[PDB]
Amino acid sequence: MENFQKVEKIGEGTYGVVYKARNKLTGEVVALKKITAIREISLLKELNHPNIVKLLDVIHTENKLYLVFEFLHQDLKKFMDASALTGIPLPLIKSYLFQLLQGLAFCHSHRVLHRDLKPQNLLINTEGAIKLADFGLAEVVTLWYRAPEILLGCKYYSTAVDIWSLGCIFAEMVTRRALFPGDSEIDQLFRIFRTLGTPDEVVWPGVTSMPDYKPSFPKWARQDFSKVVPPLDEDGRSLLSQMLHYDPNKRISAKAALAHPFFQDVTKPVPHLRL
Ligand SMILES: CC(C)c1cnc(NC(=O)Cc2cccnc2)s1
Repeated sequence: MENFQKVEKIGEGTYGVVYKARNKLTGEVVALKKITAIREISLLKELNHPNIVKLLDVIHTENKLYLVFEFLHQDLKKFMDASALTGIPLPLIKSYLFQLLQGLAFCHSHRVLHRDLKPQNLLINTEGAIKLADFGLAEVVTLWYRAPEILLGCKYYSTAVDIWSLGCIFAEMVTRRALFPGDSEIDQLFRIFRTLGTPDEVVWPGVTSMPDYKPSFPKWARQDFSKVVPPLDEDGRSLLSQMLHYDPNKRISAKAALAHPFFQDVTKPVPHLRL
């Protein structure tokens, strides 16, 4: 747009393309994303929290829509890829998890869901902050962080879907491998079932009456969490287990998760970021 000078292409998305850009007015360095949306997006402009990437402005113009965001220098996917020989130190993982849970507790209190949390939409800065990006906005779309209720075809899913996605990210930080790297919808589902056990009416009341549930799904037994995320300690395994409960109603809320004993000794480390 007239008021912005493109600096470089950050990336490419489900909807549109993302540029690092400078405001010739404010001097401001921002990220520009080019794609009843107007009213929904306007509502996102007021959803302000230290752990949500600030939506600065919305520009509708020429049947194109531009979202102007706060710019951050790195995403968690890149930071995980760069930290993979060493692993992200546990106090930083814990700090990131806690902050994201704060962000989620906020948005969820306002009945706003992210719906597509993934390392790529978690942005970090040199100060040790992490932020939820592309919030309430909802190449091959990644399935790896999708909650089972979405995969089984629930139309009216809840905030719990974000807790699921964040649990998957927690596990990946800890182990340095994706928890459930599905490359199709059924592969994603069956990867979950192979680890967590095929769900049934005992652990998830109503599951067998979900739109895409099939009685023909193979019945796999649950694995122990000790095997899933070693060497994460008993507090973290406990918390992760609660974020990965099948029944969205049993699944821990962000607000309750913040009170979990895992965070008794949370601190805010500085990451080593090479930009
Ligand atoms: C669209 C909006 C949510 C964003 C705001 N800040 C962003 N930063 C990066 O994607 C990280 C990055 C990648 C490549 C080059 N520079 C920064 S994305």
